[PDB]
Amino acid sequence: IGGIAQITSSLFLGRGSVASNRHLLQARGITCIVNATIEIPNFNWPQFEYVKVPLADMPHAPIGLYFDTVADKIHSVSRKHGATLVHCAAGVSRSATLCIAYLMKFHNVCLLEAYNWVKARRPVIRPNVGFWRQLIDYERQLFGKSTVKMVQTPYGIVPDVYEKESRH
Amino acid sequence: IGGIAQITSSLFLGRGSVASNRHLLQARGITCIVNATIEIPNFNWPQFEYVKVPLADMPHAPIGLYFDTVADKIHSVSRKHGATLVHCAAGVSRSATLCIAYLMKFHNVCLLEAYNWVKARRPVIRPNVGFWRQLIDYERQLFGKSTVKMVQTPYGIVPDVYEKESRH
Amino acid sequence: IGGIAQITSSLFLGRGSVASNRHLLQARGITCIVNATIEIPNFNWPQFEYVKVPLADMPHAPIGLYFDTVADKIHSVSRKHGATLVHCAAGVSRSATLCIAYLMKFHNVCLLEAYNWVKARRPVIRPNVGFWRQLIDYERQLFGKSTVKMVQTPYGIVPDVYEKESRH
Amino acid sequence: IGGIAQITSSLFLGRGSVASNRHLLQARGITCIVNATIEIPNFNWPQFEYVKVPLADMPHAPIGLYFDTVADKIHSVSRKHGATLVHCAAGVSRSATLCIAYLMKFHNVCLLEAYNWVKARRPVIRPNVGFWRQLIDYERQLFGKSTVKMVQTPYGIVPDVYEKESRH
Amino acid sequence: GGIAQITSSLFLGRGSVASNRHLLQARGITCIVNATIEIPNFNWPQFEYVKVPLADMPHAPIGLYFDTVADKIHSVSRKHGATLVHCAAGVSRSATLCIAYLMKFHNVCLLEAYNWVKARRPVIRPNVGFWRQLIDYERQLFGKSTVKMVQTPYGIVPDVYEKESRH
Amino acid sequence: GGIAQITSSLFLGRGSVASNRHLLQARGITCIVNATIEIPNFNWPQFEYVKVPLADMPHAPIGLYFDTVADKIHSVSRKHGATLVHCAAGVSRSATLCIAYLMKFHNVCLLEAYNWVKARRPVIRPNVGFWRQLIDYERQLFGKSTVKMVQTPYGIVPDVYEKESRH
Amino acid sequence: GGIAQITSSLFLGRGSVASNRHLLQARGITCIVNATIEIPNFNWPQFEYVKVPLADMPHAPIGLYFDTVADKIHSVSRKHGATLVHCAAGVSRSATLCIAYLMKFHNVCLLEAYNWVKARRPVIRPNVGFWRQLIDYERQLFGKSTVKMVQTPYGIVPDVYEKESRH
Amino acid sequence: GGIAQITSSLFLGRGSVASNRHLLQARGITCIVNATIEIPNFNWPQFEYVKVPLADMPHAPIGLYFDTVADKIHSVSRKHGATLVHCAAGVSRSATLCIAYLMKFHNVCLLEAYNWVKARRPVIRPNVGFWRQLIDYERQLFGKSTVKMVQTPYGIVPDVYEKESRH
Repeated sequence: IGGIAQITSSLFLGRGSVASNRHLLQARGITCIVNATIEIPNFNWPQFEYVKVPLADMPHAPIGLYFDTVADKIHSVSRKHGATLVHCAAGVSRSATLCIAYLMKFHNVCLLEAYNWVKARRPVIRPNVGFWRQLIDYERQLFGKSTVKMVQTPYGIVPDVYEKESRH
Repeated sequence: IGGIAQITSSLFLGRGSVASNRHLLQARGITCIVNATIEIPNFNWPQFEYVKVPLADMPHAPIGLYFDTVADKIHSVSRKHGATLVHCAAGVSRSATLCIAYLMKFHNVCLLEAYNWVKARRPVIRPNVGFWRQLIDYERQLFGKSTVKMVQTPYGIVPDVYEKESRH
Repeated sequence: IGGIAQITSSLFLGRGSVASNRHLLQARGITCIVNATIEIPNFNWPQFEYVKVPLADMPHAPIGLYFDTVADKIHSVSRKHGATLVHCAAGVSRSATLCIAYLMKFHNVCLLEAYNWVKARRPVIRPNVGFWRQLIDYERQLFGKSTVKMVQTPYGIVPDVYEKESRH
Repeated sequence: IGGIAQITSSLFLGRGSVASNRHLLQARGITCIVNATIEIPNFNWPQFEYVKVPLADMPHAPIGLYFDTVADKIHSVSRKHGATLVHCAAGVSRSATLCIAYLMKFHNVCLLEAYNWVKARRPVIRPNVGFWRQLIDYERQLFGKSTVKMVQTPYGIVPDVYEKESRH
Repeated sequence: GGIAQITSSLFLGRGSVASNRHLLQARGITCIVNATIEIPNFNWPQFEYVKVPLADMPHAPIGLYFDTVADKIHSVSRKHGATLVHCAAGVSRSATLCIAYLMKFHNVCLLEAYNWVKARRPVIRPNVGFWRQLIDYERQLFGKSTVKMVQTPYGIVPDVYEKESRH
Repeated sequence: GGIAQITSSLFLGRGSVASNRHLLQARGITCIVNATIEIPNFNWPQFEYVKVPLADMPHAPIGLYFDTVADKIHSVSRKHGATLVHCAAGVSRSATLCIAYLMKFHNVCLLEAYNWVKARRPVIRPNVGFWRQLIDYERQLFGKSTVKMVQTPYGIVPDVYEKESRH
Repeated sequence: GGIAQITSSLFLGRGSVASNRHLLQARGITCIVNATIEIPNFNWPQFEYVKVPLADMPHAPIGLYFDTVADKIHSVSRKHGATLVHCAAGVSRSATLCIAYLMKFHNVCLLEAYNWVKARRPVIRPNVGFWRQLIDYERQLFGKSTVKMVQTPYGIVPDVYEKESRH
Repeated sequence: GGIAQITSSLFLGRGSVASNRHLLQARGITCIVNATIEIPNFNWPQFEYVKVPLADMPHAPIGLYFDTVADKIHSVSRKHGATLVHCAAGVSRSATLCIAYLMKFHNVCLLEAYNWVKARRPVIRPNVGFWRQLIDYERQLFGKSTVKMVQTPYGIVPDVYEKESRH
């Protein structure tokens, strides 16, 4: 289905549009919805637990303050044998960033691998550059070293992966 | 009901969506609607008095310029035995900020208590960081001291309450 | 009608919503529509001439580059015995700014008077602070002196009129 | 039709609204859709190939990182005897910028000519000032010299073409 | 010159006068506040030195010394001594600390305190960041401000600088 | 060197020449404008001193002194004296005030006033913020500008600096 | 003064003491780290010189020298020599490098390392950018921070400066 | 020291060596490029002086002098003379102009030109803004860059500074 992708057995990433499709989420065994937007209200179906993370998709939004709490929630739900959908509006930046943070913390994968993991399943992902700065700091906190660097290009400072992609 | 919360006997906070539900507001004895958005037009039901506060939810929006005027209006309406709904779009930042300012001015509660008060009723509230700077200044004007400080984290400068929340 | 206000015999200001109401505009003798938004497409009724001014409502949007061209168009239409609607999204910032510039250029009124003129008819107007900087420069170009100053408040730098309003 | 313009035999520029009109695009022989927005989901008709370029219309969005890849795709499609629609939301900034970059790279035209080319067909185009900085750099990379300069006006720094337009 | 008396127990000066023990002893100075990072205390035994190691820059957080320096000048005054607050030019860093002192211990508003120091030492010109910090300190002490930052074509400045430019 | 004549009653210089009374008296100088925070007035009795305590920085609001300094140079000229406007390097602060004077009292546009001072003292190079302020002052005086700020790969500069880089 | 001992093999100082070979030889100094762009190494044969050509500015990337300078002080110590780290004022640049050294080689947290150097040389006052860089280096070494940057009315500063302002 | 030879006709130095005519004449120097605002040309008759009145600051538009200074060094070389490019510290301003010269007239990329000057004068350290400008100039000359600006915990720097911090 358009607008949703499976990342792990207990974690899905999506656009806000899929978040109100009760049947689609039940079909995936989704029990918990993390709404990583300020601007989309929770639909509030009784079937799901809802967690609101009220951030804008902006480089200075302090999304990192939710890295541990959302990652811990995804883990808690999984250990209780449920599954989580982390959604934003576009399924591009806010939700992807939180999924990448979760993969690093609970799947022992570096930031480059965590990006490639999510990107393999949802190729449209594109965390904003501030979110990248925050992910890089979090990676350094977890592993004591970084696998993505911010680099200056003629078009702005971006993670090196974006520069590499621009050259095919 | 989703999208509205009672803060005091004469003050409610909400999303813009509830603002056009005449029956819902009448059921709460609401007589005055403060529309704290630029982008949502007043529905203009004859039953309510309307006050437009045309701000964007942005850290440099000078929301503080409305602290006294909106707080005074809420107080005026209450003393005339009515009730006010302060709404924005998401019910997260603009409206919450104005309600917090009102609680400090007319309920003699410090900024930390005023935040906790609104947060107990509407847990999704999350004033943006600029709004926090402005609330902290207003608190200092009212009480000559502050109960929330802006602190630098790896994810940006935020009020200390957000940093504390990030550690559970 | 909600969302439209008459400023002069040949100039109206509005929200984008009124711009597609053919009957409402015909009732006012409107012959020309200035769409001061990037994000709203022209409805394109055959009855009106359309002018697109594709700006965002942001303090660094260079709205001043349209001061002379839009003001000249309003004047041209008026001298051809028609009338212009200048609309944006909210009828608060972009359209009001262009109307204020027109009043200064073709009605020989200073910036404070031009603001008060539009504000008397549409009290919700609130040009953003960058638009204010640009209006102040344009006023200085026209009259060699200014009647509004940008002042620093605890809540940001704003035109003095906003600070004055905050104290009732 | 409103919201779409032909730039070359194999390249069209549009608003997102036209992008879901299967019949309109088939009528133009469009085989590939480049969706240059984060916020509009691909409609996904089977008849078209879709390419998502998930950028916001903001001066610091690093749109330049897509100059070669989108321009190469337009060229690839054309050489395979198809045609591409590059769309954004408003058909003003993101899509126009990518079309201008393509014209420089594959039609051997300088930046001023490439702008005038697109502007002749879709007069509402108005790339944001950051996009202009990026186009100017790309022009310099391609030709070793520039035909548009950023200039400071009372209303902000803008490409010289915008200043020239403001004086009629 | 390079030295001006501000109160009976407070002098403001340039760095040049700070090491001149005869000049300082003739005014009953017992305490030297060196509001510079770049000038070393001479450390004559007869004076106590307090170093305030700040640059003359708008973001130097000089307001963090308003209470500590004001309190020291006051303490020294009460002990029947006198303080010299000096910087390099006697224009900005030292002037700002003296202004803060006058507000805290002489119960005058910011406008009056600035006018007082300016009358005593006409070259004084706190930098615009120091003015922002003085304005906030005034609001803390009195609950209102008597100088506002205003935008001119040449930058945001305290309104007193705008007024001075037209006279 | 370190001193250049700009008009019959106006000289521009480096700080080094400011204290040389023989040099100044030989040119009939009666007024010294010290456009520095960091150099103290020497205060010879025979000259009147005006201090303009600004740093050579783009955000220093030097434009607040355009009228006051221009008016003083004019007043001194009308009294048959002459003024020296000096800074430290004789490059930026003093050059900017002289340019402003020429526009106000010699009825020349900014381009002409810059070319005039540059011809007299080829090292002059107002900082880019001072240029922004000069441009605004020109627009105030004449209602149009003759120098524009332009973006180059090396920063935003007055177009005269861009032109100079290609010749 | 202008020189303070930090450990048995590490001294911190002002530029003034750097060229005084008798003073340095009396402390067994064999290595001079000149943490300034603006002071030239004197180059007496008997000392090895390392230049760290940074300004005392918040965006100077002094953290790029934390490991290299810390490692050199350690190497010199292990060879039974001693190092002088000097800047101009002995306040910010040199203090910051010494603090970084103490964290890396003396296994103390940032708060303790700052308190240590401050106890030895009370005038020390790293600039706020250097503090940001020290905080990040602390987090790299220990996985937690013991000093936080906090907003005050006078600017964002390390919490230790806020605490000092109230005592 | 304070002087280093870069090519047969180009020397780089500190301000201190600029006035030493014997030192300069011994190297066949006929042209002095003074890349400072703050040091006055000594103006010995035997040398031609070119002043480049820039501060050592990241936003100083030094790139506007890349072609003019490179061309002058080349012209002087072709006339069988030699040029000294000096600043104050011989670290940043003069180093940057020399690097630009090597790219334009010695057909080496930015990495090679930096390595060349650094080998000759190990203290060199262009400021980060000068690096941005050098990178753009390299791209203009060659159509590709060999040094990239990269974010470290201590700021955005040329990758060569990041590499140096780990060795």
